Amino acid sequence: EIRPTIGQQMETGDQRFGDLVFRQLAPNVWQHTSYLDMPGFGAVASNGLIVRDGGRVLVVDTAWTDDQTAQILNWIKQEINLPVALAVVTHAHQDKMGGMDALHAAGIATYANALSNQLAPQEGMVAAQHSLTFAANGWVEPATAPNFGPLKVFYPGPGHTSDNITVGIDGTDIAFGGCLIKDSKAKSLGNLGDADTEHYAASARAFGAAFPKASMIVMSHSAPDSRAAITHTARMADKLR
Ligand SMILES: OCc1ccc(-c2cccc(O)c2-c2nnn[nH]2)cc1
Ligand SMILES: [Ca+2]
Ligand SMILES: [Zn+2]
Ligand SMILES: [Zn+2]
Repeated sequence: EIRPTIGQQMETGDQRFGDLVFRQLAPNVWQHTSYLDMPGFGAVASNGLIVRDGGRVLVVDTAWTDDQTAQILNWIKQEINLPVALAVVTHAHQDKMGGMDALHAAGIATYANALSNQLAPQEGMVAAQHSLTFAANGWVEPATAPNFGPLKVFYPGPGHTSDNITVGIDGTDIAFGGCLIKDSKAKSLGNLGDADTEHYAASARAFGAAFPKASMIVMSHSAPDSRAAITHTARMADKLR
């Protein structure tokens, strides 16, 4: 088994597929996990989502690499055998956007915050092909998110990065905090190199208020948790202000 240095371990309910791990979270939602083997450190796990919406599939976040992302597409083909309509990527960092080329080669429409697309070159990423824009209260402008089905995109404010976005899964009790949210037992807020330490706490709380009835909080670097992930993240961030 892959025992990452950072990120959750493999537990019962997990399926190893190639270099990745998949975990079913709901009848129509799965978590993908991929690993970056860092020099002198070991593997760092990162999570995204796969959502079935009738006769199509929707993806949230790439894996760290193009090859790993192609493996996600192979898993979908094997296990679901439905086409991927679109992918939403949650900010311009390698764990979320490192595999854009694999999505594009597959002909999948990609979406990111306009700011993520603007930052992508400096961050060493390939931009998504479509830009999401947001209202003053953080909700996505619906005309920029056409045919998103159950994906409800929310920009909570600057936190882990200035561009980080979040996604609620309508028709479920799941919401995805990406890298903004850390689990309820987290020791740190992770890599703060690109973070907005002033606004982080309010952004974390804004994500909780946007999806007030989501009981299963999915995040990039821990297993799914309760709403205490939101509260605990915000309390850690209160110390940065
Ligand atoms: O404390 C656990 C932990 C520590 C570091 C990361 C991380 C690693 C590389 C790039 C990164 O952007 C990150 C990162 N993502 N979210 N927060 N830090 C992730 C999780
Ligand atoms: Ca690439
Ligand atoms: Zn990041
Ligand atoms: Zn991350």
